[PDB]
Amino acid sequence: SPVVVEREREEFVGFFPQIVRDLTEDGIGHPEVGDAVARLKEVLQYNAPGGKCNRGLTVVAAYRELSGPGQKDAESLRCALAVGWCIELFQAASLVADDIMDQSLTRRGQLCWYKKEGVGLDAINDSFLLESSVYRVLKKYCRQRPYYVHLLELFLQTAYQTELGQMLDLITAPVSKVDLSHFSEERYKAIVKYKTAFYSFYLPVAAAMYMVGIDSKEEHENAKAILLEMGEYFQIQDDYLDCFGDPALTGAVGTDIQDNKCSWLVVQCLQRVTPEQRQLLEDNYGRKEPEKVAKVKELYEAVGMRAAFQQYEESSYRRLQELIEKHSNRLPKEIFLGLAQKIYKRQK
Amino acid sequence: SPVVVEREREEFVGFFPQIVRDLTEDGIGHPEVGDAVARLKEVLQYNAPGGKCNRGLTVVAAYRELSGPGQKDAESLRCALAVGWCIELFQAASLVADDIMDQSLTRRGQLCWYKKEGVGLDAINDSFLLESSVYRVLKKYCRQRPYYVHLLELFLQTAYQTELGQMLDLITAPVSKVDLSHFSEERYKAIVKYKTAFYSFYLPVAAAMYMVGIDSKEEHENAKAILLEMGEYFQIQDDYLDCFGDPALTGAVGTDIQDNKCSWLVVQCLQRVTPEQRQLLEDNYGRKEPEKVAKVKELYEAVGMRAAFQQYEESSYRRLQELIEKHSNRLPKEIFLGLAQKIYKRQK
Repeated sequence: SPVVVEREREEFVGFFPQIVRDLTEDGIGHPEVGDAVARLKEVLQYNAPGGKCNRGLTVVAAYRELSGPGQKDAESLRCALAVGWCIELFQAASLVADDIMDQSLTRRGQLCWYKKEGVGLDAINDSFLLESSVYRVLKKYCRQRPYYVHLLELFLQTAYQTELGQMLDLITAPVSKVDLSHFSEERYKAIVKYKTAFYSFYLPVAAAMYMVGIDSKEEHENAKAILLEMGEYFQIQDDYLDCFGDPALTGAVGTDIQDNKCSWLVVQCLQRVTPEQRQLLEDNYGRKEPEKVAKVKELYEAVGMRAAFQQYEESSYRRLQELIEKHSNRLPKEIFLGLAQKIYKRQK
Repeated sequence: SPVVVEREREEFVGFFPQIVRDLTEDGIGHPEVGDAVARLKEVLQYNAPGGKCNRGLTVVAAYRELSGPGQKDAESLRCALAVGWCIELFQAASLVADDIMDQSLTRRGQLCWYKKEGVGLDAINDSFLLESSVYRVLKKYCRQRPYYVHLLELFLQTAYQTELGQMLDLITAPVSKVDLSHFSEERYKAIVKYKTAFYSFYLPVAAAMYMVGIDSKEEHENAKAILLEMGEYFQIQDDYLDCFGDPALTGAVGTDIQDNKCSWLVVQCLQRVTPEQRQLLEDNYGRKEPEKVAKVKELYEAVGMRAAFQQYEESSYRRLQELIEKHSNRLPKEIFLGLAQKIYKRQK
């Protein structure tokens, strides 16, 4: 529901300064480090805010579907928000780093933090601080709570998992050289499982689970199961909406495949190929040549990926509705649905 | 004692593969991420090992001075080592990053990991993984131990503190522009308090304190007090031994002040100056010009820093022997001494 979804939406956003005061307020006037904490504010404000928040929001919603009448005090509700901005600072720490290693230019419609003159390679250390900001906020909100260690272990573990998916990516599709040898489906599914799925789906729900006390191992596994198919499919749909999409498109409906970006479409091409066609690609693909690009998509339409998407889309839903069944024994399905109802949109 | 000091020394080093198997063994054959964990091994082996180990060693020694007959099982002893290699992986995560932001060339007599062809800016993510390796090892060795959360909180907090000292540094002495305006004593003392003191002295001892159960807040403060003067003085002596030293010098007795490096010597010059002399510097200092450099040190000798070092040296010892008193009420002085007996060497 708009009315509700929005309300939650706005309560989240409106909480940012708070996290901001948290992180810096007392640091701001320190006779020693005050200068540092002062640039920290800037980094925080430049980078953290401004995305969609779906990720952090997912926590709040989840706790709301999980908590009982008992646990809806205002305090509890603030931790949910706090714990929410945590995934939000986590992701920002990512993006910053990631922009340097991709030598990107823009993000969130801003110029990449590293590109800001005077900054540069210092952003290397800023993503580090953004990272520890995450643990500062938990110590501040969750320190005396039965689930503190779990959250700490939760965040840390996913940090690792995602860094490997990042690592995988970085090896597979090196941003200064084409080579489509390494573009396998297992590898794509694997780049996707670790670089975003874990922190984008599982993490948010897993945090609300432990916060209501569901620490059952095999309950984190029922969760991990459904959620990870969601996340995979989510990646895939982005990839699709990336080139074959437009109508109402989530702001910037621009692109990239000039940056030899290993995507499901690409992988799906390589399977419906001919050595010749492969060569069509092999050469061109990963190019910032207007004409070349166009041809590349001729290729995709040439092979009809437009169809395959709808083919895949039509399966993911199904598998989901089951996986819910196989996995929503103990936890409220409303969660997975809600989550799902805003993922599956489809756009062709 | 050589016999003992060495023994501990060698027990530490000989434990590395172990940490190494820990971190990767099961990652090595994963159908999904195996490739990643495999490069992780390389990163670990390239970077972690090979320094002096004083830092990690300090833990082992400390626990040995702290534990009672009860806690000297072999298991306990392994955690001390494990917990030791942790500061060692912590520092490596640092150095890697730091080499990129200084655009350094060499380290530990190896070529900087980022400089290795094929690597590059990917090292950005490798220092991240080196970082999470630290928390992997604690979860593995300390997870079911009364002091687990403290250690986790300990490491995380210092990670932050040091990142600010790094941040301070990066702003003060920007590696592509001279400006000696920002070279204050309070700032140097502050760059030193956060970028190394905390993780190089306090962290090791603080980890052995909590491991024997000394979690008393004001006992971490008695510790923090003495140790931080040690660390400061340690920095200062390096700075000194940097230019005015040689005889037996800890391997490479080369240099840097070509990289406009904010050091105690420099700061100490600016105080014994003349606007003219300041100009001698202002221009030259931070140069990779054979002749220029020489002149710079004329300046330091010109002003006689050779004397001031010995002046300062002669105070640090004193203040120490007191600070021990003011602070070694509850904890064994042997610790601070031992620590100290291998710091104060002096070299002129």
